[PDB]
Amino acid sequence: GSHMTYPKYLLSPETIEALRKPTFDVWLWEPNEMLSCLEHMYHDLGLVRDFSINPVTLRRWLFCVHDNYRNNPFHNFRHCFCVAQMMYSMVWLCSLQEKFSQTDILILMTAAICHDLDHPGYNNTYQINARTELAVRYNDISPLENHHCAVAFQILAEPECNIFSNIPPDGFKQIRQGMITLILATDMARHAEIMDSFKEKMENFDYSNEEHMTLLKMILIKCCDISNEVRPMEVAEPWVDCLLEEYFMQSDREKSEGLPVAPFMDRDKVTKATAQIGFIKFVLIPMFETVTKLFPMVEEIMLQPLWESRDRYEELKRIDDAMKELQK
Ligand SMILES: Nc1nc2c(ncn2[C@@H]2O[C@@H]3COP(=O)(O)O[C@H]3[C@H]2O)c(=O)[nH]1
Ligand SMILES: [Mg+2]
Ligand SMILES: [Zn+2]
Repeated sequence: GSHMTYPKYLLSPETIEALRKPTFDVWLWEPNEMLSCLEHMYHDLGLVRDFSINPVTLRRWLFCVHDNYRNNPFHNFRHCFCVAQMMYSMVWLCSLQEKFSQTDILILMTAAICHDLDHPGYNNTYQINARTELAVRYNDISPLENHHCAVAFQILAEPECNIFSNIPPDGFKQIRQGMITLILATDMARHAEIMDSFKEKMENFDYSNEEHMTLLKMILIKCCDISNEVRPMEVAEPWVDCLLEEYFMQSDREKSEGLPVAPFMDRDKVTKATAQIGFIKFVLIPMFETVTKLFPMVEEIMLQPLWESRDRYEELKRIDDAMKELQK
């Protein structure tokens, strides 16, 4: 509702406001618009101010991150934007600036943005089983996540992209360690371990305990990474097809190459509805349930849409199953 028309990469006041909430429609925007959103987040969170980030370096860095995301069906730049935009939403929803230092917020946001850089479109189990150059490089230890992190810091070592160039060395070392911990924590193999450790701390949680706070930040980046189904159905739904497209590409390849296949990626065994019912019930709901014990406001904003998505997928499954009753 402005008196003239602006270029798309100039975010409207309504977009800037919408960006603060998990209802934001991530599909609406092209890459250069998404880049403008991410830029706005760094200014709006006070990170440009508190870390003396050169504003032009911020943009060059974002452009370079974008260029180093691959065009996978799921693990692409739009996914990175989702994860970061959910993290941003969490900052406001949970009032994280009351609990976390600016350095922690910087770690959270930058890790979120960087956490899937240069993803090859085939997961760690493929890397390991196929004995790829990556699996060999990283000795079968979270090869993809180690790689994402190493690319992150290769980008940040280019002077014209170094958004940390005005932070003193000790600050840099603190941010580097935090980002490594958080990006490595996104390896889903470690999900049960990290949830257990967190739940231990949750027996008597202490915001001034640095170990407690490291685990909270790992849980937060983990929430955001797998958060799609928290979004409105019409935003969330198209992601599932993207996920399955990547899964099926891998499992087709594994069958062909003579490698082991996960039943959860097998296009013979797997459907949209079956994929999501399990993940929502047994991974997402329980995770957000534990978060909701620190941040009660999470139940209404995030657990509700998950209960809704679960129920809807259970309905879809009934129809899918009937439809297969017709095809023998
Ligand atoms: N079934 C399902 N899995 C998801 C969804 N979102 C993300 N994931 C999984 O969670 C994993 C997070 O780590 P990965 O990036 O390796 O791969 C991701 C997917 O396998 C989802 O909506 N449904
Ligand atoms: Mg990942
Ligand atoms: Zn991811």
